[PDB]
Amino acid sequence: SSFKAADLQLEMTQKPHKKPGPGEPLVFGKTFTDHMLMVEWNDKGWGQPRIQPFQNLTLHPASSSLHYSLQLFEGMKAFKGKDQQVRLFRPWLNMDRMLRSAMRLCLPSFDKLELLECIRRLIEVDKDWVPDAAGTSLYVRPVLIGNEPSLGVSQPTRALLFVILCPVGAYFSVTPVSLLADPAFIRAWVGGVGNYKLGGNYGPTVLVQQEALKRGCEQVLWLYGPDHQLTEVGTMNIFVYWTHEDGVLELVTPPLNGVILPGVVRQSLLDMAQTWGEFRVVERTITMKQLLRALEEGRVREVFGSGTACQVCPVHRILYKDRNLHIPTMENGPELILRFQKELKEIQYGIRAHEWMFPV
Amino acid sequence: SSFKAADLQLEMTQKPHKKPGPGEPLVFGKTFTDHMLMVEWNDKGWGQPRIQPFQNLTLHPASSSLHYSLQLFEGMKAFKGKDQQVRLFRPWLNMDRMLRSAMRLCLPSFDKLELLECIRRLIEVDKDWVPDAAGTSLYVRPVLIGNEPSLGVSQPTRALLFVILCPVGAYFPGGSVTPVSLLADPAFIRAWVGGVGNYKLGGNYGPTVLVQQEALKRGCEQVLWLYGPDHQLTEVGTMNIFVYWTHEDGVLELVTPPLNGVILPGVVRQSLLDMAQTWGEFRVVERTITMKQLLRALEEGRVREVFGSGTACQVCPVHRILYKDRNLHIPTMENGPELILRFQKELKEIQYGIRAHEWMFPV
Ligand SMILES: *Cc1c(COP(=O)(O)O)cnc(C)c1O
Ligand SMILES: *Cc1c(COP(=O)(O)O)cnc(C)c1O
Ligand SMILES: O=C(CO)N[C@@H]1CCCc2ccccc21
Ligand SMILES: O=C(CO)N[C@@H]1CCCc2ccccc21
Ligand SMILES: [Cl-]
Ligand SMILES: [Cl-]
Repeated sequence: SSFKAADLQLEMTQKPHKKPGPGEPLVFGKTFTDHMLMVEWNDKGWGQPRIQPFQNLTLHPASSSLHYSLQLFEGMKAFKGKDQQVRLFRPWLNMDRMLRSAMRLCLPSFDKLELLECIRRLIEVDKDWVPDAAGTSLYVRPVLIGNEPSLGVSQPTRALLFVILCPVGAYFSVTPVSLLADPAFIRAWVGGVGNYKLGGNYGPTVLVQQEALKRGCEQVLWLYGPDHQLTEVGTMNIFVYWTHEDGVLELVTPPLNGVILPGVVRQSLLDMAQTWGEFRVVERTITMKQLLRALEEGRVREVFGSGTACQVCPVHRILYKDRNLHIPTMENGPELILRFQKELKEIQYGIRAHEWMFPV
Repeated sequence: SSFKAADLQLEMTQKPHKKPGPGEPLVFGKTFTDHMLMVEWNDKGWGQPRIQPFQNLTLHPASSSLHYSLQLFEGMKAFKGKDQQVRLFRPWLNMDRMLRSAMRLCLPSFDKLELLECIRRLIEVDKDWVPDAAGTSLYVRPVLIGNEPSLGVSQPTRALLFVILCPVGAYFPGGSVTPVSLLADPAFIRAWVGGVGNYKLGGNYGPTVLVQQEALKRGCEQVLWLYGPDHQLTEVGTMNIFVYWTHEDGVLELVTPPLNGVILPGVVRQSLLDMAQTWGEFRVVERTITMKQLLRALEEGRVREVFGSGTACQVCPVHRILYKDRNLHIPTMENGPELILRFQKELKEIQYGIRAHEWMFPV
């Protein structure tokens, strides 16, 4: 039995913080807003949600969130249009995804629309924090952690669902990135949990990302299997725009076979391209073997990653088997990329009205 | 750099918890002692270590420990012998394993002998919490977590090291004596080669909860984790698995899976190999074990004992494995269980100070 948005408790800050300075560098995830949502669950079901000042968490030292990684998160954006109106991009898919993560970790179920409403209310209260400068947004970070005060590994009897907000500018995306493609690093496995947005999938990538910087790359290209499938880039889904082995122009991204996180932007790019009907759009396994041949034969136009933070990130170099592979993404416009960026921007900032946007 | 035991600050508690009484059996991991260790790290390095009252943590909402699972833990035991002297079992090895975990997650390094001293100092303060009844001990849980107040996925600039203590009795109900049943379904993967299954990291355990529930639903108490096309037996629950049998070459052997990435290198595991190796009475090997081999060893009556090892259980017999829909009887209890009993007996004598040994670290 879910918490309800009707029952919200508002508690406004006693001393508001000073928003970032216009033009000053908004660093991603370092700056937070005045308020936060917090909801507690226990053996008396969910409690009343509350909007409250950005305050620390008080956890029992045995909290299962900290011992056995009973934690999952989401990530989505609110955009402030010209008319100072704020909109969430396809938040329903994030609520869908968060509930699936919750179940995977035996965490408590909740009503998707109730949480979206509390999020709406939370953003409303802090709507001024939502910046309006070009390419800026409010990053929204929901989290659900276990909070069992016992060392047993078991279905928790207690949990906390909370939400924080960051004004953001950018994360790197007009400029492309280099990838490290080393098969020894494995992000996720079939029958694993790489397809859920659980905190435990990210911690182990930190050292890997360091090795990429050490080898002069900016991101990890997570390979999988003996045929070296391209699964994902850092925390982004991967797309390739190429002329395929059968001479047909297509946009491919790996299918959702377990080792791919089902990105909201990924789906949106699939959706958007289908609607155009101008080229083939497919979900198919992509191997290094295939990418090398394609590059040698000049059939590759663009490689890019997708995700909420970067939206669409061009790729121009992959360090594979100790040798750099050039990727002509930037030579080729990048047309598909710039076109995707434009329409997403038009939609997100309200230029074109669209069912994907949810107004705050 | 590191924190130093010489710099320990002590804040004794002003509100002692009521210790557990008689007719109140110990539930594993639910009862905590009066004090905790706590050490913070940041840009200025490791702060000063302190033993303080058992209290809640105060965490920034963006704490990387909660969003990207920058968390690891340990688990070891303190045993009070008949003379009332308290000893830790091979703690050095837990410190070795904790530092390896920390490096894998880019968390701050520390001096093992310094943490161990702090842990000793901690247990000394809460010495009266250590039970002395047969099969009771004090379970010690160190933890290291990232504590960056930033949603970026990166090497943290702040961490928190803490240690809490639990007086414990048995882990399973009538545990180590009464055997357990296992669900062995190859749909479930605990870890993969090139993953982090060989580190004691929080992230490895949360996904298993649902699987544990599936074993209950199917009438089993534990999960036998299989890996690979040839269904290798990796671990059981949170224990390393061992098989004592007459292998296909007709030689009597104790086998356990090798440390090739999907196996958590348990201290009890390592100890059982050391003990058996030392004895020199049968062949002791680290080798992959597959279901095909087990099925064949069973139908040819070559298996004597199957069991799990780990700090909580110690040595745990298995009597049944449900392989998809085939219910396999494991004759562990009909074979004594002779090796299990021997291991338990020698571990008991070492742990409770019946027989002085270099494996025990006096508190
Ligand atoms: C969050 C995430 C993505 C992209 O998700 P969006 O919903 O598009 O922002 C891709 N891959 C991984 C591994 C992720 O964690
Ligand atoms: C802790 C643990 C073990 C056993 O470790 P010991 O050091 O023997 O207590 C075995 N397997 C897993 C998965 C573990 O987490
Ligand atoms: O939204 C995206 C994709 O561009 N990345 C975000 C950026 C913050 C760090 C992080 C960590 C885990 C999962 C997503 C993310
Ligand atoms: O000591 C052992 C093995 O017998 N298991 C412990 C028991 C507490 C629960 C847990 C959770 C994760 C890793 C180890 C453990
Ligand atoms: Cl999926
Ligand atoms: Cl190892």
